[PDB]
Amino acid sequence: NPEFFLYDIFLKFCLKYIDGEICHDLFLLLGKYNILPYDTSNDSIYACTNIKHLDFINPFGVAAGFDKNGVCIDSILKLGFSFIEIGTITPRGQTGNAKPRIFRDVESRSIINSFGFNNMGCDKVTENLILFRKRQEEDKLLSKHIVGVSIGKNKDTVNIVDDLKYCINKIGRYADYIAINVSSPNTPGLRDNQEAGKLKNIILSVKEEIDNLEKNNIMNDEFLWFNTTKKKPLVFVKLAPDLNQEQKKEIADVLLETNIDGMIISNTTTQINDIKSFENKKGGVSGAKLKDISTKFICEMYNYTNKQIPIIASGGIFSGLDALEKIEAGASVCQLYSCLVFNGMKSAVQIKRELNHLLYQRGYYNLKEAIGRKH
Ligand SMILES: Cc1cc2nc3c(=O)[nH]c(=O)nc-3n(C[C@H](O)[C@H](O)[C@H](O)COP(=O)(O)O)c2cc1C
Ligand SMILES: Cc1cc(Nc2ccc3ccccc3c2)[n+]2[nH]c[nH+]c2n1
Ligand SMILES: O=C(O)c1cc(=O)[nH]c(=O)[nH]1
Repeated sequence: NPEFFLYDIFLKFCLKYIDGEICHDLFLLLGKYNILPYDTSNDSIYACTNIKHLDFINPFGVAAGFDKNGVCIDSILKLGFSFIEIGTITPRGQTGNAKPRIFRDVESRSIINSFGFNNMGCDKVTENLILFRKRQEEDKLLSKHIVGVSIGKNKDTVNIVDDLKYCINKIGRYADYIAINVSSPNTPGLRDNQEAGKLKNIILSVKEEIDNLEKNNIMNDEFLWFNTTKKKPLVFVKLAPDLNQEQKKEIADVLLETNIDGMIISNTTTQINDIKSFENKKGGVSGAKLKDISTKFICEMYNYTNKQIPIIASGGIFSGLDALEKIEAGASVCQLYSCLVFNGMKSAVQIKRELNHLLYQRGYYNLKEAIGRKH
């Protein structure tokens, strides 16, 4: 397969010599120009999955922070992913923290970043997503692919809820689901919104603004929800792994009380302090070193919520084996980020095949039968 082969060489070269932020922006640009490879294969019917009435053609998507501004949605999806989470976006554009702000360690397959929500802002990203949605209805390869939107707050915003409401009113119509980001480590005081009291008020406000989209509209649903589901976006919350047991219990109760549609487990961590090349660096850590921590977090929340809240897995997923660990722990779907950095354009094709072979040799009829089996 020549196209993937050439890109693997170029990506390995880029890893060794070129700055990480430069690399990421380079490949986003190549995707914008539509010169990345395609995965046009039919996905196994036995690896499809869902979160409530939200259907995924396969269980692998791209996590938030990868295409922050929705400039590259088509090409990333056509690598073989069933969905992508754009953002995190904020109402106003931000430059983020000072460069350099992302570093990679190849041997440990780990990353550390201190971006601080650099993004073009809700208005510009909304225009980008609208353009995608128009392209989607004329491209055979984009049908049934899901696009979620991660939302957060500007660095100097004091009322997070005011920022979340603004983003929902601008972009909610074009999103299949909304991810509430209260777990970034690179914006001071954001994670404090995971406290049960603050979190509950945030979720209810978010759900209220989404419900208010449908009200005061004269068109049929088919023209209000310009997304993939043609329904109002589901609501997820992304949690950080840096919490004590009691905090995790209180959060679990809030999710059940508010009837949230799902939880993303998890964001980056600050606990990792054994990566030599990162010892002087600032930010949250991604990649392999995060896998075990995040998989445990999945098991815990699956228990604390009594299996009632669907889970989106994020953290150190590189192989089909890694994916099955997340699924057997309680996850319904998996998100990749670091895998794309170190494995390149073949990440989706490769990991989908590995998971299919593993579901068979493990004696599963389909993916859904494996959800939560470890417990
Ligand atoms: C450079 C970078 C930027 C990220 N930006 C976001 C973001 O904007 N919003 C978010 O919810 N998570 C963000 N993340 C976290 C990832 O979405 C993901 O949850 C985390 O990296 C763990 O996945 P992984 O181990 O497969 O990389 C970012 C991660 C990295 C490395
Ligand atoms: C070599 C490399 C790539 C990369 N980012 C990638 C990888 C894969 C992509 C596929 C499609 C579109 C954009 C992509 C961006 N990063 N990121 C942070 N360091 C780093 N190093
Ligand atoms: O924008 C960032 O710096 C960022 C956000 C986030 O949610 N997670 C992360 O690791 N970095």
